[PDB]
Amino acid sequence: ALWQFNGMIKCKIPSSEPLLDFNNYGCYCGLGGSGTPVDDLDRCCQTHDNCYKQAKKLDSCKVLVDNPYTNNYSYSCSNNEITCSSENNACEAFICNCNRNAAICFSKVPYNKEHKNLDKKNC
Amino acid sequence: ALWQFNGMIKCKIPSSEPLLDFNNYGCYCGLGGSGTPVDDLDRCCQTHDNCYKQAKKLDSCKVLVDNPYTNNYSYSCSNNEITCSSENNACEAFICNCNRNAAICFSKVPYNKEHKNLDKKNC
Ligand SMILES: [Ca+2]
Ligand SMILES: [Ca+2]
Repeated sequence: ALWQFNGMIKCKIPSSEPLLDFNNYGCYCGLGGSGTPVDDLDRCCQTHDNCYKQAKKLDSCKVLVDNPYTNNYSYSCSNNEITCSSENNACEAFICNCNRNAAICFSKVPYNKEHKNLDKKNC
Repeated sequence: ALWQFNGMIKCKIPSSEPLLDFNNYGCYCGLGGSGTPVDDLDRCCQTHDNCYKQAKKLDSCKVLVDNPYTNNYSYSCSNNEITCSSENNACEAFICNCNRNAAICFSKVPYNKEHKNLDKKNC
C-alpha cells in the first residue's frame, strides 16, 4: 500500500518525491496523526488516516498481516490519472480508493513549507 | 509478468482460468513453442513468444534475474480494459505491452478444444 501510494502521488504530482515531500508534514501526514490539521494538505492526510482506520474494520483486511501500508494492490497511472484495478480484492480495493483519494487531494491543495517537519508540541 | 498476464487475460475473458485454459494449447501457448501455429489462438501465443524474445534484447530487461514471466509490472483492469502503467520502467512496460496484446488477441480468436493439450508429435 505505501509504495503504491508513493507511485499514485507521483502520478498526480510528477515533480514530487512523496516519501520526502509529504512525510512528516503537519499533524497527520506520517505515522499517526492527532490534533487539529494545520492546513488543507494536513486535512488530506487526516482523511487518509481515517480511511485506513476504516479499512482495518473490513474482515477482508483483517485476513492479512501487514502494517496498513503493505496491503499491496494494483493500479495504473496513465496520463496522470489513477485507475484502481478490478483485480483487487475487497481490502486492497478499499485501500486503493483511500490512496487514490489522498493522492488527488494532495495535488489540489497548497503545499506549505512552514508545516514541513512541524513541531508536534501541540497538535 | 506471469500472474499479471493471467490477470490481464481474465480482464478480457472473465469466465476463464487462463493458467488452465490456455496453457499447453497448440504449439506455442506454454513454455517454448516451435513449428507452425495450429490456429489463430496459437498464432496469438506465437506473437507473444516473439514479443518476449524481443524484450530480452533490451538492456533494461537484462538488468534483471527472472524467468521472463517474473518481470512484474503494474497495470489495471477497469471495465474489462487493460491499462499498462506509466510507473513501469522500460523492460516492464515492454512486457506489459506484450501481455496486453496477447490477452486482447486471445479474447478475439476462436478457442478450439481439439488443440488443447495438442500432441507435440509434429509441431
Ligand atoms: Ca498519518
Ligand atoms: Ca510459448
